[PDB]
Amino acid sequence: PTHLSVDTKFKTEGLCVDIPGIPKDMTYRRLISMMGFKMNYQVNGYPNMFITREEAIRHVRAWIGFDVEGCHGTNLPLQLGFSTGVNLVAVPTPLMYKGLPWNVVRIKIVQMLSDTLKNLSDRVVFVLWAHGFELTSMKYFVKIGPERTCCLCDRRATCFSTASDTYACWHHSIGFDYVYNPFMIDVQQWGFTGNLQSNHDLYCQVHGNAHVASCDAIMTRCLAVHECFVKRVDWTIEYPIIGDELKINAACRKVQHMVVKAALLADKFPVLHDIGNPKAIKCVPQADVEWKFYDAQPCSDKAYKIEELFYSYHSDKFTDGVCLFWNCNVDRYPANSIVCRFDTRVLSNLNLPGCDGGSLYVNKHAFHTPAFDKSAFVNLKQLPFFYYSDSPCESHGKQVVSDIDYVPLKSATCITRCNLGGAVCRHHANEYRLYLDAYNMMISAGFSLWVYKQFDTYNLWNTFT
Ligand SMILES: CCn1cc(NC(=O)C2CCCC2)cn1
Ligand SMILES: [Zn+2]
Ligand SMILES: [Zn+2]
Ligand SMILES: [Zn+2]
Repeated sequence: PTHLSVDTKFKTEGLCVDIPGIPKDMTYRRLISMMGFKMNYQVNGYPNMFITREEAIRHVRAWIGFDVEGCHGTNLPLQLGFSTGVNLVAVPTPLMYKGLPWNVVRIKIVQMLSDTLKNLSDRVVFVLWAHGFELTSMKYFVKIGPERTCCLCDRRATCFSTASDTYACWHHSIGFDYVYNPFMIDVQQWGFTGNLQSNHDLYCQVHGNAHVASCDAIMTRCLAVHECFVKRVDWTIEYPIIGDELKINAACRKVQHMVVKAALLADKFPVLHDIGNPKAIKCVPQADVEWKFYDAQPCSDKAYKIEELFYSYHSDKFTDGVCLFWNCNVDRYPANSIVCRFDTRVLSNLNLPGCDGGSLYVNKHAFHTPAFDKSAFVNLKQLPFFYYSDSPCESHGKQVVSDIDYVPLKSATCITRCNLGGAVCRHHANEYRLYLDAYNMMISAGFSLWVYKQFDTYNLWNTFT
């Protein structure tokens, strides 16, 4: 049980308005044949065009919502809509394109998918709310066959060119005209009552129905993300490394230790309330403080209400000491907090569009995160950049930068004994620059840092006496 059997039943009720008379009894094997595709009894890595919900969740980075609306069907123009916001009009002869024949429409489809997916996935998963026209339009831009590799690299082939008779991945498909061996899933097969808009609108108010195919494509992908990542969560599923995952995660650990150690040194809190990951470890193990942990899994639907996390009778006095919320999304942070909150609006290859303003952050695991809301931080301020270190001023080993290329560091934010004494040493200059790179990496990945209003790095200078 790995792939979806072609002999699995496909429910056809959603298809009968576009395809009247369609048999109630239908398999994927018969549906694919009706779509104009021939599988030829082939055991070459592509057993079915359709995939299971479990296979779709493993390939969420490949998801592209797709919808087709009749403009007027061999005689009528079709409006092809994608969750990228693109609408194309194919004549049989929010970006809205005018009617053009299939031979040019298919070139645009290949360019659009390749640019969207080349840094995300090795494939495309068309996410549908199948009513008929989208399935019967596939033969005009899709070719299938055995699994193949790119003509310029080792990656699996996703495109085909009729001009050259060659195959390419998303990175090398310029000038290609056919989508090759795409995958697809029909959300209607999951058991829903009522139409797409009524189901989507139960969980999301950010995607309206501007009555175009791309709006339906967007809503379909949104509903699928809600079902697979919001109401249902699976953190066991691992996702491949596609970018700066490791550097970002290492930076996150460095920044957390730096900020918490400095808050404890500057304000000397007798107790720290660490709220979040039930598997968390003390980020500052040498700190004198009474460290208390509170279990809260990452919220994927709405941000936690602070009244439910803190109230209903723990140290009980969360007002004593400091509260640490490291990626623990709450509606309104208490004034005595240290906070790391992912900004869902960030544009990156790790952050995928999500449900109801939320985003799907995929870094080793998939985490649907509720919409970023500035009002959650009303009791705090933005945490400014600083580097603090009490370690001895001593270089050690071969230096990365040569003596002639090295410039001594000058910075008001290098909080060290050497900078207090008027001249930053080589070791602290190296560590400052490495820390600044890690910090910038974390910020640019979408993380935002917030702190209690009394936080002042001026209080760190007296820890050198
Ligand atoms: C032009 C100024 N300047 C930057 C550095 N950079 C470095 O030493 C980094 C930090 C340790 C690894 C390499 C030296 N000098
Ligand atoms: Zn390639
Ligand atoms: Zn939505
Ligand atoms: Zn130093």
